[PDB]
Order: sequence, then C-alpha cells, then structure tokens
Amino acid sequence: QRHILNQSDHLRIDYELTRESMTKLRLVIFYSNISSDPITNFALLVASPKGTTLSLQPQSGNMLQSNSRDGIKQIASVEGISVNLGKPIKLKWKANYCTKGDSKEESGTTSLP
Repeated sequence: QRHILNQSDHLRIDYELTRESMTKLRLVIFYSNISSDPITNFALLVASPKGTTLSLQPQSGNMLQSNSRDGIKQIASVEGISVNLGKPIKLKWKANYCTKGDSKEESGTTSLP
C-alpha cells in the first residue's frame, strides 16, 4: 500500500496510490520526520508529468515534530491518457524545509509504479 517516494536522513516521503477511474490515479502523500529534531516550513513542489494533468491539494500542515510518522498528509491526483494506458509516469518533485540549524532541499524524479 505505502510506496516510498523518498527517504533521506531526516524525512521520509511515502504515499497510498489508488486508482479512482480509468484515467485518474489518486495519491495520498505522507510526510514522516525520522530525525530527533523538528522539521519546519515544509513544502513539496511538483511538475505536471509529460502526458497528464496534476491536481495538488494543500497539505495538512507544514510542521513535523521529532520522530513523527505521517505528521502531514497531502492529496494529489494524476489524470490523463498515460494512466489509461500503462505508460510509466515520472513525478519531478522538490521539497524545502528547515531543521537542525539548516535550510534543506531534497529533489528527485520518481517513476510511479
């Protein structure tokens, strides 16, 4: 059920991926703080994948307490031909946040399963 978008030294990003229609996937993204210091000012940015409309809802909050599992949730959907076909859809994403006297960034492009 939970797939791992990304796992750094501080933050795990994972998600539930259901299929809601023949053209639409629904992602329920979860953010986990796996470190001993709080994370603040968290935000995910995302690009529309190549053959698809991306719909992003606002996240539950922008703060994760130390060792907080799923302290923020954010719903996205992906809709279009690629999902209808079995075409691999790539999410280009970037996160920014603050922890440990530091302003951090994390980025990638992950092929959704």
